[PDB]
Amino acid sequence: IPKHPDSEAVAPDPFNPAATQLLDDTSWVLSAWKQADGTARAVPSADQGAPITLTLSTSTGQRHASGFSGCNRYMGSYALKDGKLSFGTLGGTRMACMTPGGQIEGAYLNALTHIDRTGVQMRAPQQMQLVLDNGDTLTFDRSTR
Repeated sequence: IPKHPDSEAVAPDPFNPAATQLLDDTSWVLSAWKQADGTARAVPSADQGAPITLTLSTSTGQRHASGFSGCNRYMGSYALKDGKLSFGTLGGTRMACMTPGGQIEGAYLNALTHIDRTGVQMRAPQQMQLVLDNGDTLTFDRSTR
């Protein structure tokens, strides 16, 4: 039990809202998911065989998100407002990968319905960060190819 660290931090918080209006032709990969209190969940790292990716583009001709979330691909529409990324009716298909990083599709979609906060740093090295209405947190890398 050393001391407290003392106070050596006076500055504004990271990310910026004048960035969540460029979230249209971008792509990002989820690498960590924290719970609202701070429990780092377990997620499929890219070494594990089916990482969690997101792609935003006019890939259908329309503003349609796509990606691989768990071991099942997802899709659906989106919209930009309030410094956040709202989604429409998302969904995917019920394939089976018998894995903890597979079934997490269910949880992941349940976190696309609650976008009450949103972090993006378009400053390189770019890492987006979604936040839920509970306070839960999802750290994404940018992935441009």
